[PDB]
Amino acid sequence: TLVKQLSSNFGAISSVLNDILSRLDKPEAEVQIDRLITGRLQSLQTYVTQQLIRAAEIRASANLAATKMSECVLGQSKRVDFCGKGYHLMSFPQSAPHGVVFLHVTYVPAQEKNFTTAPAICHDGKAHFPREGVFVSNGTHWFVTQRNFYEPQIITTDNTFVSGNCDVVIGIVNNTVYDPLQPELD
Amino acid sequence: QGVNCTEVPVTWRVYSTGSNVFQTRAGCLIGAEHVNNSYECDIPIGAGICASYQTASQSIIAYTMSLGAENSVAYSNNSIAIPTNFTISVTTEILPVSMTKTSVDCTMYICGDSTECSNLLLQYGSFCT
Amino acid sequence: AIPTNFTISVTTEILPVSMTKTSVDCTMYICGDSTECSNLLLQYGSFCTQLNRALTGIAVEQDKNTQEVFAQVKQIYKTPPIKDFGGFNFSQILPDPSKPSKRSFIEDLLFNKVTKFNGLTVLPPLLTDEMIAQYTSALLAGTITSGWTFGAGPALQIPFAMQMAYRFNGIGVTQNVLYENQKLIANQFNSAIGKIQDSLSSTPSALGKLQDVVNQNAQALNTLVKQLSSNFGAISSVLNDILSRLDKPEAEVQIDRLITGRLQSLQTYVTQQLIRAAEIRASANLAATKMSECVLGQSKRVDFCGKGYHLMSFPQSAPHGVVFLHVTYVPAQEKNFTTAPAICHDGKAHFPREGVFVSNGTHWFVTQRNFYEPQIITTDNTFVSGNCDVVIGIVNNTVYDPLQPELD
Ligand SMILES: CC(=O)N[C@@H]1[C@@H](O)[C@H](O)[C@@H](CO)O[C@H]1O
Ligand SMILES: CC(=O)N[C@@H]1[C@@H](O)[C@H](O)[C@@H](CO)O[C@H]1O
Ligand SMILES: CC(=O)N[C@@H]1[C@@H](O)[C@H](O)[C@@H](CO)O[C@H]1O
Ligand SMILES: CC(=O)N[C@@H]1[C@@H](O)[C@H](O)[C@@H](CO)O[C@H]1O
Ligand SMILES: CC(=O)N[C@@H]1[C@@H](O)[C@H](O)[C@@H](CO)O[C@H]1O
Ligand SMILES: CC(=O)N[C@@H]1[C@@H](O)[C@H](O)[C@@H](CO)O[C@H]1O
Ligand SMILES: CC(=O)N[C@@H]1[C@@H](O)[C@H](O)[C@@H](CO)O[C@H]1O
Ligand SMILES: CC(=O)N[C@@H]1[C@@H](O)[C@H](O)[C@@H](CO)O[C@H]1O
Ligand SMILES: CC(=O)N[C@@H]1[C@@H](O)[C@H](O)[C@@H](CO)O[C@H]1O
Ligand SMILES: CC(=O)N[C@@H]1[C@@H](O)[C@H](O)[C@@H](CO)O[C@H]1O
Ligand SMILES: CC(=O)N[C@@H]1[C@@H](O)[C@H](O)[C@@H](CO)O[C@H]1O
Ligand SMILES: CC(=O)N[C@@H]1[C@@H](O)[C@H](O)[C@@H](CO)O[C@H]1O
Ligand SMILES: *[C@@H]1O[C@H](CO)[C@@H](O)[C@H](O)[C@H]1NC(C)=O
Repeated sequence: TLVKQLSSNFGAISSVLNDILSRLDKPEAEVQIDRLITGRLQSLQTYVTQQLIRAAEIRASANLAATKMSECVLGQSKRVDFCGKGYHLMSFPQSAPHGVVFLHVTYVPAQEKNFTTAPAICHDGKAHFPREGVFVSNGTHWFVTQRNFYEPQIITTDNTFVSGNCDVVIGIVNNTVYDPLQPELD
Repeated sequence: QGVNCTEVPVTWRVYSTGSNVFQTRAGCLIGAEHVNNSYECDIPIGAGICASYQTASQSIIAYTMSLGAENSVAYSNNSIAIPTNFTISVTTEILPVSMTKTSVDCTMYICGDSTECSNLLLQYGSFCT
Repeated sequence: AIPTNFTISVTTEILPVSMTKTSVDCTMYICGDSTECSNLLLQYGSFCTQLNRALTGIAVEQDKNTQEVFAQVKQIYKTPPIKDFGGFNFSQILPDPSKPSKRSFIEDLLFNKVTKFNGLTVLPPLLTDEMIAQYTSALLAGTITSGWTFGAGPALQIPFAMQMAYRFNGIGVTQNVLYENQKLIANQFNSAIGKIQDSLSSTPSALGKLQDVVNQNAQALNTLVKQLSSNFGAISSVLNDILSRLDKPEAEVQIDRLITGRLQSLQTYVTQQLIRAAEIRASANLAATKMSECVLGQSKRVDFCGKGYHLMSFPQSAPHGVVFLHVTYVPAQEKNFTTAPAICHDGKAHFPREGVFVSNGTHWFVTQRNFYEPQIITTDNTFVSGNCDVVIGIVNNTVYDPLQPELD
């Protein structure tokens, strides 16, 4: 666009300076030239202004790319959807002609099952809460499992902690919590 | 755009015909067949209206777009869903980092080799700088 | 100092997302329907084309901005017909099904508080207010019924009270604190929402950030139109008056002066719109970031999304932007306790596990930071490393071994 503007002839008799100078006696040529200078100077100013604005767009992108490099390649980000959909594990950069390409490796949950749950287990009047897991049931037995992957464990005193009584908890269920030392102590 | 279907008489007037005329908030749409079936956004028109080519006998249709499949979570006070498996997904994210670096000799652009022109460009002070 | 109580605070964050999709017909603005003026305008090359493209590009971005902020959910999730979230009432932020155009109560307020052309036209957005409301309600339904799981992959249902318990763990406060205070927490939450209604309705500047965008664009156009009457060094600002009065060779001079002035005025307008568009785009990028990190998950970034420790965020639509209701945990009613980095017992240095040692003046306990729930100091909530002669602030006490009485 910038180059083509040179042929515009911005109100002048000709877009070509040599034709203006050849055809005219000079006093008029200066006027015809001023018209071309004004238009051509305006064209450069237009070009540069747009380049400054576009440069800002790229700068912002580069700052984002640099941020991603630091947080997704040189570490493991916990920012949701910052480094791909799913739970971020790692990423690998690849170069590109005028930019960077990130390959984001994420963990995505699949094949969920529906379990019955509860906030706590009532054992001998004590409210047992899970440690780093959730209480689930298959309709019969209750188990405790890590929230993000079904891997049911027996509910024991090593998988829970005790706070208060069982009257305060809204949806507590009755069950037995196993003490691993019971068969060794008695 | 912004034109009522009452206007646009039946350069060219080939596509000013009737039958296939649909009034949208975006303007008068001619040549597309409006349907009551929603679909994903294809060619956006505006105000929820999109168009697509349906091969339905290989013709352009207009519709109100769907925002995605409907779903309902089986929520209860005692039901939890837990994944038993997982997949490792790899996605690609593309970001631009830099532009082509250019510079322009303002005198060469404006005046070139014309001395009679470069002597007038001096009257514009520092603009070139 | 350790908190003994807490409050649930809900605050509003207002962000612009998009501008009115304004477009200007360069040729018409400058020349109207004058043939002579149009022919002269052609002598200025591509300037007209560039201006038309610049404004077109902005309009496209305005839809892109909206799409990135709101369309972050693959499916449109609905809430159950029976709303039971453990005492938490979301009826003021969820759509009212009896009125099939809503736009929940809070959204309804936002849309009420915010408040003949020459080549100048306005295009509608691709996403209508109803569609935005549907995306927003989908996000709320997901957030409420499946926590953040729907933002990672499949939506996995979970009881709301349990969801909150997980969000408390993210604060550093043990689950039992929520379950033993569930009624209190739900009540504080519900009251906080009621306060939002009054805050938005009462304060006229609450949505100023959105109104400012509207006002700036309105001024830009009012200015652009007024420039048509400037008469930039011509006998008349009206092209028809020039053409009806002067002969060709003289009219051209007067017209060229108006073309230069009007073209310059339009270029000025467009340049500013590109700069303003960049500001709005940056805002949209921030809003989209917050949507992902505050609504589709639990952010750990300080003061990123409300003061206090982040729990939840509930999006609400607005005319040209998004409103976030940030729910945070704020510590309250702290007490002064005596502390120590370690306890000396039988020459051993005992350090706390995920807690702090405190004293009430006579007895030492292990407490939870950000809440205060003193436990007996035992081998189950402490660990041993090194001897007692290294730690500077170490105090002498007894660590209870819970197995001792089982054996003896
Ligand atoms: C993944 C799945 O099947 N979830 C089912 C749901 O489809 C059904 O509507 C609901 C009521 O029976 O029970 C859930 O466990
Ligand atoms: C309803 C059901 O599946 N119950 C089974 C039970 O029969 C089995 O003995 C136990 C083994 O841990 O696991 C439970 O989930
Ligand atoms: C933990 C919990 O709230 N369980 C509720 C129970 O309180 C309620 O009485 C019943 C309907 O009558 O529905 C259950 O899901
Ligand atoms: C959910 C449940 O089983 N609750 C039982 C309650 O029915 C019983 O009456 C009480 C002993 O009197 O012990 C509770 O654990
Ligand atoms: C100027 C004009 O034609 N306005 C039309 C009106 O005549 C028509 O009855 C109405 C139907 O919705 O739509 C308006 O845009
Ligand atoms: C909801 C609705 O109005 N559906 C009608 C459909 O019953 C009719 O067969 C069709 C004819 O083209 O037009 C649709 O708009
Ligand atoms: C426990 C289980 O079902 N694992 C399945 C495996 O059997 C299957 O062959 C594979 C295919 O990708 O996907 C895994 O999640
Ligand atoms: C232990 C304690 O003081 N809890 C107070 C409660 O008594 C008070 O009613 C409520 C505000 O209504 O704020 C809680 O922090
Ligand atoms: C502040 C608040 O949430 N008030 C709601 C009220 O508008 C609603 O009608 C009622 C229905 O149970 O539940 C209350 O919690
Ligand atoms: C939470 C608390 O008790 N703060 C008190 C403070 O009010 C008092 O001015 C200062 C001097 O005695 O001692 C602090 O422990
Ligand atoms: C943690 C600790 O060691 N605090 C002691 C403080 O009790 C004592 O009063 C002060 C000297 O006056 O020296 C500090 O190092
Ligand atoms: C300031 C102080 O009381 N220091 C005593 C130290 O003299 C004693 O030897 C040790 C037990 O061996 O217990 C420390 O608390
Ligand atoms: C410290 O807590 C214990 C708890 O049993 C209590 O008996 C004791 O009186 C308290 N001391 C002070 C100074 O409050």
